[PDB]
Amino acid sequence: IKQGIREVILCKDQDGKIGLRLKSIDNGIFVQLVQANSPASLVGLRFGDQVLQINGENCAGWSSDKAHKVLKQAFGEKITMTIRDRPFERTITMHKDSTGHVGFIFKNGKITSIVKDSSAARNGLLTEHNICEINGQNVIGLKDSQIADILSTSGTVVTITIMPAFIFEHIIKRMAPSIMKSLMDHTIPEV
Repeated sequence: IKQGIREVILCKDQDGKIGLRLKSIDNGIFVQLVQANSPASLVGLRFGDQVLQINGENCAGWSSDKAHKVLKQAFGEKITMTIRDRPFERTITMHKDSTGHVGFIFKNGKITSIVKDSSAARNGLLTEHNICEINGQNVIGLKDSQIADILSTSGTVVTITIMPAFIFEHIIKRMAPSIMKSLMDHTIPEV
């Protein structure tokens, strides 16, 4: 999680899309969805990012409807956003044991117990937290088995980005669980 605010400059693709759904949370506006191979993914927008400004207008107190409406009426060529990086999330670094374990159990992407004497224990991994990313790859909507796969195939250092479940459940409300699987950008980012 970066250490403050950043400007991103966006360009609507040939279809007039940027690849973003936005959600109103606590009178802010947050990224609910970044579509793979969209403008929003290329400029590096992430699930859980806060949008402070759009073309230098403040998002404070906007409905999710009005943020979507504002995006629809921009002059395409150039859209500026002011982003606060994943404010509801934290990142935790862990080291696998010789058995290739970090030392937790999860269900539907939600950590449910921490294994005693593990790197997860030693690093204060919390339960009731949804897994948002692993080694910087978004894993939201993947099956549990595929998250377990990504962890199997990671090297011995594992970085997990987590979010309190209450907050996660409030952000994804009114997103189809199959759009989560289908269209949430799970790619490693491009250089």
